[PDB]
Amino acid sequence: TTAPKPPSAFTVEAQRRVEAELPFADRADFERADRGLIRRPERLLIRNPDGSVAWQLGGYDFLLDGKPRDSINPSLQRQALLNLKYGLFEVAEGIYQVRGFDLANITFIRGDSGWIVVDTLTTPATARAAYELVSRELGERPIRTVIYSHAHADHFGGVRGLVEPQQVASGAVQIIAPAGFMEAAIKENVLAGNAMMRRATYQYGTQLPKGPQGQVDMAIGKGLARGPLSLLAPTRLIEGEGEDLVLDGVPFTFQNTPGTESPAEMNIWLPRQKALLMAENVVGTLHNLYTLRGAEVRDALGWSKYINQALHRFGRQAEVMFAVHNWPRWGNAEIVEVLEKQRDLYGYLHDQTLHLANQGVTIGQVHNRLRLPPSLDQEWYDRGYHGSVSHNARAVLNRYLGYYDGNPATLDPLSPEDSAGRYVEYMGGAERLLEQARASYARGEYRWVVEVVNRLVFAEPDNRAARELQADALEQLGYQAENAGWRNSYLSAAYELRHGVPRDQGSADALAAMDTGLLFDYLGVRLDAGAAEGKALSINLRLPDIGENYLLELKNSHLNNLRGVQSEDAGQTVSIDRADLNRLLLKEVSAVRLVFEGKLKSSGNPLLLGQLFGMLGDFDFWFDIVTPAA
Amino acid sequence: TTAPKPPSAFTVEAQRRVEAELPFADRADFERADRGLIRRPERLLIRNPDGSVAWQLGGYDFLLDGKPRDSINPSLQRQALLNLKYGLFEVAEGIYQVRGFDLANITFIRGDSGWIVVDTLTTPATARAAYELVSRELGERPIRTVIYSHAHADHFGGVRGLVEPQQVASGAVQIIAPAGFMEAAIKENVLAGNAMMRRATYQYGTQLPKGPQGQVDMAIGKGLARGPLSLLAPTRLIEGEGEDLVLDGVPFTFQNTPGTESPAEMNIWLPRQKALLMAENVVGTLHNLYTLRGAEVRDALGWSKYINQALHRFGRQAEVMFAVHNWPRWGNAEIVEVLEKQRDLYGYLHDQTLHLANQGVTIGQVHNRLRLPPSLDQEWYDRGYHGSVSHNARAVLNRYLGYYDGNPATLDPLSPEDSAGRYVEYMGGAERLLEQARASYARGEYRWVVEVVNRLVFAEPDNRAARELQADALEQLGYQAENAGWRNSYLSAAYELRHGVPRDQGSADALAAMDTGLLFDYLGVRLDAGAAEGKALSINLRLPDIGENYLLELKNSHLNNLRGVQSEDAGQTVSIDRADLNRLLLKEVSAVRLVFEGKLKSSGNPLLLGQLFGMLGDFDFWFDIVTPAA
Ligand SMILES: [Zn+2]
Repeated sequence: TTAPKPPSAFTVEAQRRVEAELPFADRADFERADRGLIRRPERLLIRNPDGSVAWQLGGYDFLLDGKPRDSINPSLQRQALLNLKYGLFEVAEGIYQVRGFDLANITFIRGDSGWIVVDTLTTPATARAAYELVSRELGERPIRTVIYSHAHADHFGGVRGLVEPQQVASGAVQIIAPAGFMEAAIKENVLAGNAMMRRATYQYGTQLPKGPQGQVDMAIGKGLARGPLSLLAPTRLIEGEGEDLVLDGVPFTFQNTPGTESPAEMNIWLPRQKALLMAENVVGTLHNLYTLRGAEVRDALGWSKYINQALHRFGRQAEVMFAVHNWPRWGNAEIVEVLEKQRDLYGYLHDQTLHLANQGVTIGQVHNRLRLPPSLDQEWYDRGYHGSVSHNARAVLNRYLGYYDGNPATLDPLSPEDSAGRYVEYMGGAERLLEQARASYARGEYRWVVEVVNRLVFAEPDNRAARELQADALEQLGYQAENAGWRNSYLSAAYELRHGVPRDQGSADALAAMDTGLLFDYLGVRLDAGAAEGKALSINLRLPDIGENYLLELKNSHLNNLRGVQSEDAGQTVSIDRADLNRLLLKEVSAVRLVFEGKLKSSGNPLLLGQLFGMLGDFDFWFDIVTPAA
Repeated sequence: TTAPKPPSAFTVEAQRRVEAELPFADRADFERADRGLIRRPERLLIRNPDGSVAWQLGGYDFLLDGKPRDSINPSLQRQALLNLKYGLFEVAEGIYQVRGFDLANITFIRGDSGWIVVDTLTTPATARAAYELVSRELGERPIRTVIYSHAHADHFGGVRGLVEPQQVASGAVQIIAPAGFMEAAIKENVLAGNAMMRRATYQYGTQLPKGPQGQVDMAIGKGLARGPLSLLAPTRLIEGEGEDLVLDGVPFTFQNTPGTESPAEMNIWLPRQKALLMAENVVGTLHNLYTLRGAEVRDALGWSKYINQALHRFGRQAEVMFAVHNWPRWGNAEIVEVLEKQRDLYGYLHDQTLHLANQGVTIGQVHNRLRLPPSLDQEWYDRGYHGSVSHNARAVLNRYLGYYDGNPATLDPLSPEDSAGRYVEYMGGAERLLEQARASYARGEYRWVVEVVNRLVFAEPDNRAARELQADALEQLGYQAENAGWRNSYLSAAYELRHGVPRDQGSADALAAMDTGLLFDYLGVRLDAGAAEGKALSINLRLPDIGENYLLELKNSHLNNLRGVQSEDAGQTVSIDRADLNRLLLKEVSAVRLVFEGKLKSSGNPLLLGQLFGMLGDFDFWFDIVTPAA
């Protein structure tokens, strides 16, 4: 059947073990999550300018229940309720935080005559709503200082919700960020963008229903708010290892931690109330060293060090700690213990992975073998909600040693769809394979069943019996999975196997921020080698509104973009502004018109730039994952 | 049987396709390789001070034939037999190179009154041997400038063979290197060293005999010379993007290319002779973006543009090009097209991998589908000798998106040894799996056979029939394998599962160079969680011969070093020098003498440091790869 099955007896008993060993007599996190609530809006609906849904939490009503459901992991079910502790919160003399608007939090710190703000959610609407609440609840104050904690969309993404560019241009509003902020913001999210996003749909569960048979939590969040993406340039940068500043008469102490959530990130220390804002490093869960989305593997060793530096600099004198995702801690003894265990967590994760790896434990091997120590294992903020011990362990191994396990058997393997054919024949034809796979499904051997049947799934891309067996084999792992990404992934996969892929379905300031070089590297990725092959050309560009001068070269099916140098024996010369070249590529205007406006001047052959853009292709967003290409 | 089998009818057929499509007509590389020979010693051996072999070439006599052997790839033979053109070579007025004394080359540049040297090779023996040859061939001149091209052992490894610390300390000898050299030099082959080196045994073929049914070449050189490792610190660093300098009345122009072969690396331009030294960027082959030994993936994008910048600054005026591994090129028209294609090669790899990846292609597919264009595919320096299109392509995908293919079937798989049993049972189990694999082996489905039989190999670790068959299947791929690492690996694997794993079997300068932080991280890696756990301590180090102050902490089975800080309610304080803490760790001396000698000061409980070092474990070098743990 094409509909979610109930949990198996093995699945329920697995949920019993999670509740058995792992200690949840201690619900103190709830006690800390509520506490200091100012006022909780009873209905939450946030709306976009175009009219669509940005954010809504009535889809999660079913968790208010306070009753265990064995289609969800009871540890994840905790973290789900604790992220339903939404509303506006006291921390501080002068320190308040809005929460449950959006995946991230937003911090409001009262300057003697205005607001100082950390981070802007994910999209303008969520930021608007938060600012209107803060304004309505504790008096209307103008925002004067905006702090990007680090380069990630959920934190900078709703900046024009709060402020207009003219307010920054007048010098009446500050924007502060850790050095290298712009660099980090983009460069990731770009050249492998289509793949990451399409992969992400599994991780987040954009497909998913919002029920006990579906999405429940995003672990640092309920989920990601969904609208446009804003970004404004940092006026000030926190260079070096950190800086102590005064802004609207409030003392701040920034501490750079490059390499942790992000390549540019910093922790904030507020002295006259002894509050420590630990950024995305220290949060209510084990974080991703390697997001399943697709990313460069993050440095867990430097992550641990920078927590340890943060402990000795601040932890002693800090009596309240809080973060950009999730919810604060009070009493310095609790804070110190947390920071110690968080430091040692990522450290243990790094050191013991490499310890095992050095005894020849493979990238296949390790996740099954590496198990946490009781002291770390047995606190909540160390549970694999966002990150996971498993996939973080093989991320670390992958970072140091790459993908290749060591065995040459796995060195030049066939594509799984080409080897799928054989794997089926060998077994016993298609249907013998089925009933022993289905026998091992009755055993409770689920994470075997997924690996094996997946081979038949690729051999037989339309075999209903294979697809919907694999589906409820996967979806059962999704039920008992503690990790949110894992759950959402297993369920999004099953949903797609059963009901097919969606047949039926960027942001300006990101592209404006995007460096000319990087943009043209993305154009070179987009290039079609079929058109390419054999041809060769040389285009000069002049971009006067940024003042940068590029040289484009095409030989051997590859495009090459070179700043600020250009040969005069080239094929064509082009003169065009940056902001309108964006407009051209964003597909808001045509080129011919740009010519008649008097801002596209060309000498030499006029046709090369035309052909080149003809050689550029595009990528189908909805490509298959759990099946071969249809 | 347990001996190498001759090639199959499919292997020979494959070797004759290699003859067919590749342009073997043009053997120009041979007359370039021989070009400028001063004298070729008839009989080379190089010895160590201890008395062992450092380097020979009498093992490769079989390739001086010129007659095709289908147990080897004909393109690999070609590259092998080109790398046998050893001896001392002229390049231009005042530019000389020694090749075939080690994996690398060593360059000698005529100053008006002394030598200027680039690279010092694997070990002191080989370097000294080269300097003696240069002396008695063209006159004994003193070396007074040493240039490390980049941070890699095959280039800096034999520095002590040329110069003493005497001569550097006086200021009579210069050591020049690109900025970030040393740090680059170490951190990489450290924390995952044991793993990296044991894996390397396959890649290099340290076990392998040296025949047509064994090791043939190392692609960028015959193999690696094998003695001690020497390292002397850089006196001056090339900072920024580059620097133009004069040494002994000779003009140089250094161009930094950080992120290629190495995190710290530079191309050298000699304007008088008009020659271009391109370091490890442009060589006689496609270079690794990911060494199979195990490393973080190299940035191919930056590689391509730093080649393009070199082309435009030098290539126009360049008249002879040469490199640190292999052999030069003459005539600027050739140079330019080489640099064009080399640039466009790495750029095509990077771009079209991501093109395919953004179009939905997984890590398990890309290598099969990505195929080079004719212009690049057909030239010798673009052939996958050292690197390979296949494993480089997956490395790029792995860099941007990590190991996870996308399918949750592959998310939480079993360790192959745990799933091995079931793969056997339910193909029908051990012997009926065997004959159908044999049936596949009779077709020439070799790279299938290796994957499937390997499951049985892990299920049944001592099953001769499985391991011998797998060996024959593996080695026959190694016969056809154009890539040298691939050949050496496939063969090394086959040898190991045939004859078992060898039952019967560090550097000072490196360890003195190794940062105190990094060292203590490696200690933290070496920690045994078993002993550790539950325990907690706080050691407090003073290191006066370097003047650095460290705090060691142990909680939650994890060790945390921290410089420039130390708490005065710690557990135990210690004062000890670097140099003798090295001699302690290296096991040159015991701690007790080091006390009585008068260099070990201890305050507070003095037992903690002793206990901590007790908690430290160690790693067996010879672990199993192609079998499970015996
Ligand atoms: Zn976030």
